[PDB]
Amino acid sequence: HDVATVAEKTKEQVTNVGGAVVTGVTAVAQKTVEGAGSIAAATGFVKKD
Amino acid sequence: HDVATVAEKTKEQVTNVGGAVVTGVTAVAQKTVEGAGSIAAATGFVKKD
Amino acid sequence: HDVATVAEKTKEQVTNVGGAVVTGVTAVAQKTVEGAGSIAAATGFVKKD
Amino acid sequence: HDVATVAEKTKEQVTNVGGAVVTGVTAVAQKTVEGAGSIAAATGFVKKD
Amino acid sequence: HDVATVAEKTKEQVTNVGGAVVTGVTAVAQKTVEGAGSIAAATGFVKKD
Amino acid sequence: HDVATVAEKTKEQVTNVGGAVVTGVTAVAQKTVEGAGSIAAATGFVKKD
Repeated sequence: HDVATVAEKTKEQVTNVGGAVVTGVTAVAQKTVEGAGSIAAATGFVKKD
Repeated sequence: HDVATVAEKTKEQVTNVGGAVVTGVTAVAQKTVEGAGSIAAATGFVKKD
Repeated sequence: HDVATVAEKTKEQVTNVGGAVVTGVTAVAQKTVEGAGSIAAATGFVKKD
Repeated sequence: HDVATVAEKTKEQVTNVGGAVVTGVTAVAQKTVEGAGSIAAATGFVKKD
Repeated sequence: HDVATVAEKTKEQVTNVGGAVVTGVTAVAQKTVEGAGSIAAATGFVKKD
Repeated sequence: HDVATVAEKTKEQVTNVGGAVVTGVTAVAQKTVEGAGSIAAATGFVKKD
């Protein structure tokens, strides 16, 4: 509707609506993931039906 | 509806609505994850039906 | 509707609506992912029916 | 000289001599490291002159 | 000289002499490293003159 | 000299002499590394004069 990100003299700013936003550092190191229907290393992530 | 992030002379600011936002540092190191239907290392994450 | 990212003298800024945005550093290193219907290393990610 | 790792029916075993060995899980997440000549996140590590 | 790794019915075993061995999971996520002559994220690591 | 890795019914085993061996999972995600003569993300690593 009326979402807003208002400022001045900033560095970073985000306004997501209903999705996914990834803007940072990340590191994953699996070694073994078993089973079916398994999410292993998901960072920014939405999911429905 | 009327969500808002209002300031001045800032550094970081976020306004999520209904999703996922990741803006920080992260590190995961699994070694073994068993079973089915298992989420292993999820950082920003929503989930439904 | 009326989404907005308003500032001045900034460095980075994002306004997603309903999708996915990836603007950061990421590193994944799996070794073995088993099972069917498994998401292994998804960074910015939406999903429906 | 006469270093030795002797056993039976074991799982893990290591015999380092004078170096570095890393065989475990680790996770580091800095955010800001300042200064010169600084070691930030070192896991297995020797150092001389 | 007479270094040795002796066993039976094992899983993992290492015999380094004077170097570096990395056999484990690791994850590093810096964001900002300053200064000159700085080691940031070193896992298995020897160093001389 | 007389270095040795002796076992039976094993899974992994290493015998380095004087160098570097990397046999594991790793993930690094820098964002900014400053300065001169800086090692940023070194995993298996020896170094002299």
